[PDB]
Amino acid sequence: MWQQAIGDALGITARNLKKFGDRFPHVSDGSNKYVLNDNTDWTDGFWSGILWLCYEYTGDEQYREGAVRTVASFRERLDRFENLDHHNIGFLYSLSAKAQWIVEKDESARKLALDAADVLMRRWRADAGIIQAWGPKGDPENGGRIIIDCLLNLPLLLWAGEQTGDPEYRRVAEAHALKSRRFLVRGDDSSYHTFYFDPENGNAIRGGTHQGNTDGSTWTRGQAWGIYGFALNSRYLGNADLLETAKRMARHFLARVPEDGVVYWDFEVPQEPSSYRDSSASAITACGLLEIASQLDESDPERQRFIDAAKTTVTALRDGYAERDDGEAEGFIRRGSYHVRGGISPDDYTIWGDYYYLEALLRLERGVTGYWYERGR
Ligand SMILES: CC(=O)N[C@@H]1[C@@H](O[C@@H]2OC(C(=O)O)=C[C@H](O)[C@H]2O)[C@H](O)[C@@H](CO)O[C@@H]1O
Repeated sequence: MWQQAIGDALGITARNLKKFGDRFPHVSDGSNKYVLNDNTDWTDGFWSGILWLCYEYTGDEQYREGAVRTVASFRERLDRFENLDHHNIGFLYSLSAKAQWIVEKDESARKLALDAADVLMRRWRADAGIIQAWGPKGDPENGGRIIIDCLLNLPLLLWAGEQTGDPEYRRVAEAHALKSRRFLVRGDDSSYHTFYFDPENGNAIRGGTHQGNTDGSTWTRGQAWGIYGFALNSRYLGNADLLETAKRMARHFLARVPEDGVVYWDFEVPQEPSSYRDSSASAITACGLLEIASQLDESDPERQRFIDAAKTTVTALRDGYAERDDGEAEGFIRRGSYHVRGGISPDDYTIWGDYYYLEALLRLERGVTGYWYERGR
């Protein structure tokens, strides 16, 4: 039921590794070809994650070799602090270094992940009680701004805390998760993309976005980050409130899935065929649904409902958005959107969309849960 979908991803990935060399895919821009970078963006870890997933599925060393090479690249990136002045250190190092530790217990990889966690820890702003999303400390406009995607960067910190025994990691992570729950999540179970607080005292200012249609709309990838993010933090923290929030956001998302099963870029714009989609939001949500289900009691009827929703989502992606390995295509699923409002790759491959699509497939076919936490954690 999932073997052919995975087959195409494996073939595309093998072809990509040879063509990309040491470079990393980010997004496409109007074609079936990925635009590459020299490990300088916030998405490079997704490539590493894809390679590790392919390796876990096949046992084929070609994927391992590629992943190991990206890990070496990340060692270099960390040691010269290249473009790491943001909270996406988790996206970058959980899926590469921590991933290798999870896959084969590589000690050097574990150390690299820990070193990265250390850097991310310094993004914490005591006076605001939040992890600064972007920019340097005291940034005039982003000094007290949190983004919902930060929830997916907390796993690196939580994992490091359990590895070192240092309670500060869990302390800042839970504080940030709870603050996110109170101010980023809305009363109708939708969510704001970002939220601003007074850098001095941490007072709540306003919710807003530069990506969603409007400050009060519902950017689908944002909602998706919330679904998977809150579920990942709930697992680590054993916090029933965060799990409940993940479920609430999931139901809100599911109630607004269009006819073909894959979401538009924002729930509050006309849900019309000519509008941009965001297949990556659906891929992320598929993973979040499975993560939520994995935390529910087997006697909870909603558990299977979420598992079925995830399967339906992956099937919808496979049927109407997945690329077949035709020897040319470089992405797994079409129609992801990076920055619609900015006109940046609004109908393209997104490496994160590809990673989550594959993670969902590996979860369904092999029970492989990605690299957000230890297997059995
Ligand atoms: C916020 C930041 O540090 N940089 C901005 C980008 O923020 C990233 O956005 C996304 C996303 O699109 O899903 C995920 C990451 O968690 C988040 O840090 C933002 O995407 C771009 C515009 O697309 O502006 C900044 O680079």
